[PDB]
Order: sequence, then structure tokens, then C-alpha cells
Amino acid sequence: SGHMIWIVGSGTCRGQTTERAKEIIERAEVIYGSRRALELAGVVDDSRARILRSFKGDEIRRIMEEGREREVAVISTGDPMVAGLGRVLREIAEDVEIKIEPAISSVQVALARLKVDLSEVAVVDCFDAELTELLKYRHLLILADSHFPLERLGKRRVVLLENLCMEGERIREGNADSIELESDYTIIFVEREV
Amino acid sequence: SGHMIWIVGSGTCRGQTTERAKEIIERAEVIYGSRRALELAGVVDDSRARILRSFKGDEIRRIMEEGREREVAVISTGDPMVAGLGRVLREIAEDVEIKIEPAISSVQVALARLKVDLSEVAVVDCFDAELTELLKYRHLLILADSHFPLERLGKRRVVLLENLCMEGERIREGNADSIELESDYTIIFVEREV
Ligand SMILES: Nc1ncnc2c1ncn2[C@@H]1O[C@H](CSCC[C@H](N)C(=O)O)[C@@H](O)[C@H]1O
Ligand SMILES: Nc1ncnc2c1ncn2[C@@H]1O[C@H](CSCC[C@H](N)C(=O)O)[C@@H](O)[C@H]1O
Repeated sequence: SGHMIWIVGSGTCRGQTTERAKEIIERAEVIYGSRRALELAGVVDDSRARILRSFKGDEIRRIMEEGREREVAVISTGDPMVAGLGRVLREIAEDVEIKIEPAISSVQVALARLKVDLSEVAVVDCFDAELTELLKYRHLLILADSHFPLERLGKRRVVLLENLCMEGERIREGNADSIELESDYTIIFVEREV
Repeated sequence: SGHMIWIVGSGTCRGQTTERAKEIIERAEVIYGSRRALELAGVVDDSRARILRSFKGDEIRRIMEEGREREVAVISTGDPMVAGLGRVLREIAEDVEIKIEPAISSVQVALARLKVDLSEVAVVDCFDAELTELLKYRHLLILADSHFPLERLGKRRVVLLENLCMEGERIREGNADSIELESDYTIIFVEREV
């Protein structure tokens, strides 16, 4: 009921928002989120919308407390529990309650393009052991940006899924040592060395 | 356009279907799916709906070929690429094309209840090395049914998320050796032994 905010996913592609997400959004008094998240959810031009610049603890704490006086909704791109706010949330002394509303992630869109099951991979957010180890039992699905060190991947065949569902969507294939990254919205698929 | 079927997710909870899923569904000439998947998507009483009993290769091959003459849609519970048809699809000599439309999985709903990121776990579909190995770098999120051998898990603390978003939804906590499973819709959360 009260003394709590919602963190809702905006989805990845247009028309991926859920009936529950819209209801939560429709009721909110103030909506926080990055411009992409707001745009995606179709509320970047709403008057209740505040575009977030930062996403650190301090900034989420502010939003958090304001949620005691008013109904707050935070929109995250894609799915909230995929390379989302989880981590910093654990660092916040929880007075107000927080509830998560799932949405479709770039991870799901990529898996759908590849015809690969989630139980066949390990989702990585952008280690040493995360290479040989995980690759021993799983393909890797890495959420990367243009600064991902491909080095750290050898001569392995990789599939780059760029800007899924965006104007410049591209799927490329090649070897980590001879392919260049160019988009900050890049999912890197690495088949398990079986 | 043609010579291809869609496999769409019905979601997990009511109101989790996407605008694209509905459009695909609204256009379909024949709809296949298990009763839960059809019920969830709100089409179990549609005249175009055929409730699936089996989900083996032979049965999907049939549906597949019928998709050459008519517009076919197959609805999977939750998300299609989570413990879905991926595996048997790889065993089918692909004439007709298949496209996947993502939906919200029980995996996402569980992660949202736990406030845990997908990049922090390994999703398991119901091994020896899948225990100590994966648990060395990830929590485990196991999609289980009432026959999951808890043995195969020791004295580890586990969290059981049962019937998420269903009448009998329950979240229980305990040790694998002293807790009993009772639902075929059970997600088993095992924190990484860190
Ligand atoms: N449209 C897109 N196409 C490809 N990758 C994307 C993407 N959107 C996000 N990503 C990946 O996701 C990363 C951001 S972390 C945010 C992910 C989001 N919450 C979700 O569930 O999708 C990016 O660095 C990129 O690797
Ligand atoms: N409502 C629910 N609550 C808890 N677990 C569920 C569930 N629905 C499905 N499951 C899990 O999913 C398994 C079926 S495999 C099908 C999963 C579905 N495609 C999805 O994306 O959710 C069950 O054995 C159970 O472990």
C-alpha cells in the first residue's frame, strides 16, 4: 500500500511493457528513470517524469525517502534484476519497502535471436575464473559496452548482438582477437568450449 | 511473412503478456499450447486453440509443417527460452522458420522476489559438477518439480519459491536435508557457498 516504491522494467523493444507495469506507472505520482528507460515506457514527456543522470547509492536513497511522502516509481531499462540496481540496493538501510516489476531484458531478446536457453548460459555483467571456469559448463552471455576488453577472451569465436530492437541493430560474428566493438549496447555470446 | 511459425511466451502472472505477443496471437489461425499456457494467455476457450498434451519432437514437427499452410502460433508458459523447446528444436530439420517472442519467466518473478540479479546466478533446468562447480561462482536458481532429489544438495540452506503468482503461492526456507518438496512449480534458490 504505502511507504514503498516500485522499480519497474521498461522492456527492451517497443510494446514489451506489461499490464501491471502500466498500472503501476499510471498511478505513480513521480517517475524516475534514465531517458532511455522513460522513452521506452512512453513517459519521458510526462510531467511526473524526472530523468535520472546518476544511479549511485546517494541518488537512489533520495528517491527512496521521497517515496515515503509520495507514490514513486523508478523505471529501469529492460528488466530491473539484470545488471540492475540490485547491488546498490543491498547497500541501503531499508526503511521504505521496495517491490520489483519484471520486464523483458536484452538478455531475453538475445537468447530469442540465438535460439538458446537461459539454463544453458551464464549471464555476465561486463573475472579471470569467469572465463575458463564458467565456459567449462556454460556459454557466456556478456552484457558489455564498447570498453569491454576483448583480449580477455582470446581467439574465441564470439557473436555480438548490438542495439537489439534499436535503429542500428546488428548481429556480427568473428574472433575476439580480430573483431572490434563499437556499441555500448552489446551482448557478447561465447559458446562453451565443449 | 510466411512459411514460419511463432513461439510466444504467455508470461507467468496475469497481465504479463506483451503488445507484440497479443498481436501475433490475434493474427494466428491456429494456436497450440499446454492448457496453462493457453489459460494464461487468455485463449484456452478460443476456437483456434488446440491444447497440447505432448511436447516431443514428433509433435512439434507436426505443428511445424502445418505452419506452412496456415499461420501458427505456439504459446509456451512463461518465457520460451527458459527450460523451453530450444533443445528439441535443435533436433528438427528446419524447413519452416521459427521466431521466438519473449515473455516474463518464473525465473524473473523469483529473482524479483529475492532482489537478486540474473548475473549473480546460474539457472538450472531441474549434474554432479553443477553443484560444487557452479556454486563456486554463482547462486543456483533451479527450476524443479516435486521429484527433484534434494539429496543431491546436502545440508545447504535452500529457499523454495512455489507456485509464484498462483493461488497457492508459497515461499519457504530450510535445509535441503530437512525440507520436503510438494509442488511441481518449484524454484529452488541456493546461495553460493562463498
Ligand atoms: N538493446 C540492447 N541491445 C543489446 N544490448 C543491450 C541492449 N540494452 C542493453 N544491453 C546490454 O545491457 C547493458 C546495460 S545493463 C542494463 C540491462 C537491462 N536492465 C536489461 O535487463 O536489459 C548494456 O551495456 C548492454 O550490454
Ligand atoms: N509459477 C511458477 N512458480 C514457480 N515455479 C515455476 C512456475 N512456473 C514454472 N516454474 C518452474 O518452471 C518449470 C517448468 S520449465 C518451464 C518454464 C517457463 N517457460 C518459464 O519461463 O517460466 C517448473 O518445473 C518450475 O520449476
